[PDB]
Amino acid sequence: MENFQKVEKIGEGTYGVVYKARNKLTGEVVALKKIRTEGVPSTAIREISLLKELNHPNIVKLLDVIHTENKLYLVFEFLHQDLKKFMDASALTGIPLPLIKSYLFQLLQGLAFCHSHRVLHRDLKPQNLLINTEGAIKLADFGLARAFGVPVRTYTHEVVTLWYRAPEILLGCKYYSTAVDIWSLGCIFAEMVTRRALFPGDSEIDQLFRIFRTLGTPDEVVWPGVTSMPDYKPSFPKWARQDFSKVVPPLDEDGRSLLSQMLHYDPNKRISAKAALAHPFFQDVTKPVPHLRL
Ligand SMILES: Nc1nc(Nc2ccc(S(N)(=O)=O)cc2)sc1C(=O)Nc1cccc(F)c1
Repeated sequence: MENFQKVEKIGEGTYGVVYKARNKLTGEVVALKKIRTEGVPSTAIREISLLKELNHPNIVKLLDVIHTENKLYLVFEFLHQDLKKFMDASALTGIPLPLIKSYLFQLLQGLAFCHSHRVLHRDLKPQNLLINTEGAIKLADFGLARAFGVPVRTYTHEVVTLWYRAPEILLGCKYYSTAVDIWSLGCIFAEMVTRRALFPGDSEIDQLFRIFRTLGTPDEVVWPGVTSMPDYKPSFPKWARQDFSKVVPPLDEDGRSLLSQMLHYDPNKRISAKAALAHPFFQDVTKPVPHLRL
């Protein structure tokens, strides 16, 4: 708070506010997140610790961790812009396919790395995917649902986005697998391509039903065990599955086949980040530099 001079407020994470700040000593510009209170569960520091020791080009680097008076500060390397802003800025023309491919490929490397270190992101969304002028994209905000909790909002009455939530989460599964991050990334990939959220739900049930309306109401054939899930209701409407050709035009067939594997209902059939990296869609992958307006 003192060694840092809050330059500007950057956002409202689901755990606290993020500020752009400068280290009045080292002159470095960083992203500082203030964590939301009555003791600060130490159990989380462990989670945090593993994070600082995590080092990969596609994961935002956690520089310093500061615990002081129910207040937990996380100091991250500062990235230039988030993917939400970039997508909005690119809405008239769309992000060029080679860049979409580059970003997806890089995020999959980020996830493959996290997942191999047994770390789950849990809340991937455009707002927490950060980019720089050099063409990189990194994963920020690693949820920390176990390292903290999922009350009702972000921290001060704010509409949490459910658009990228995997169906198994929406159906009440208490234990998520790495597959939930692949689902979220698939939703994001579709969005980059079409310039419209794939499943823009405004409530958990609306989110679930929009998924059902597009991918078809799941049943025991495509998703063994689904009818026994916590929030599953035999009374759910039975919608037929729509063709991907209609869901994500003009994504070429390789892109659509990859997307379909990222959006399989069954967490166990859903493609892994490692396997996704070997998908033919990335045969011609390159690393373009984006036109960023900072
Ligand atoms: N590292 C890092 N850099 C950031 N910069 C940034 C600059 C401009 C825009 S923008 N709306 O495009 O102009 C957006 C972001 S944000 C962030 C970060 O790490 N957030 C974060 C989020 C949630 C939890 C958490 F712990 C950290």
